[PDB]
Amino acid sequence: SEFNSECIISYGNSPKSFYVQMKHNSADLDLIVKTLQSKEKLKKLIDPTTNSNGVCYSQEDACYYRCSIKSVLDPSQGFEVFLLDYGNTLVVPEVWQLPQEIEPIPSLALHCQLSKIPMDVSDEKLEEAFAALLEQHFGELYEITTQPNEDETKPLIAELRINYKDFVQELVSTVTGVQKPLEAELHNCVVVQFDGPMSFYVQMESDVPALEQMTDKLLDAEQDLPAFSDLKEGALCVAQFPEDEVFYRAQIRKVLDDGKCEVHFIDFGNNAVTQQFRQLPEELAKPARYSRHCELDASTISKCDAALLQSFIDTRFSETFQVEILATKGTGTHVVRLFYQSKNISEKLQECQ
Repeated sequence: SEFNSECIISYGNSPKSFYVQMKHNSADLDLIVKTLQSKEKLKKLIDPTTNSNGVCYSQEDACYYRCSIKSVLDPSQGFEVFLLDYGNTLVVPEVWQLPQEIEPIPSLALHCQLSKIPMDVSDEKLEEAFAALLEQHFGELYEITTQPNEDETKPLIAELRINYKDFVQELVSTVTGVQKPLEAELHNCVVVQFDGPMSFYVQMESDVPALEQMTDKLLDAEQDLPAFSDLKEGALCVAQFPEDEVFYRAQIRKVLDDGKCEVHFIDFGNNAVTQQFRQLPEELAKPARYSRHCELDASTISKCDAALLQSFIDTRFSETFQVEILATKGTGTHVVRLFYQSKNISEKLQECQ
């Protein structure tokens, strides 16, 4: 299963059936694609049958893809195939063999279905809204949590979250005209590390449970985690924090001389240097970070005295604030609007903050 993992929707008409690709596999897909641009060579499947997996060419996309025969048709027209790493379905005239490089990698497209779908809705409607929302986003990353399903012939049961909003909520909204509680645009959180309006960190109250769990699983499996050696730059792993003497998910920021490095705790959004390093299980590498990097929208940064701001936040370091997300930069940081007890920070500040 996947838990709060970052992904994208490769294919999908309705919320009752769609395909997702994990960012935590972007590495392998990158391989397939490239190691797939390798005409002269070829083959013909093992007496092509159902479930057989070979390759196929797309006139439309003008390229190859890892295939899978869904239906063997009259020779007049090839086969009905399922694109393994996308979820698409084409009718290719001819297949081939699976180059013994790629042959081991499993299909990278997860077949999902929203956990809750709006009762009493025509699919012409559902699919329209669905299609609308996917377009209403694109480029950005979704966050998914799955769980297998009873019927093995059905898609995985998934919960999608885009920009801290429940996908079905946005769905129901789009499907009914119905506008939406502006309160939905705000999200409770705490500022775990403030060092300027262009850069601070917060934890979403909605992620607190997940964070705790992660904190457990680590502690438990802590004792028996191998040592981390390849101290490259930006390499993930667990790493002990001095003042704490605990192991957290971290990323190497600056490799120092010694077996010492500066790491950034991606779950608590703070840095420190440590001697300890241990491998991070893939299981605990799927979930997105739990600390969120932020910067205020320009209008706010403008209307505010960098001075008071720092102070105010210091005084209430453990208090809950709320953030409205305006955009996510490429790096992964959010441009946000900050609020205190629902009043805009820039307003709260002017009148004895």
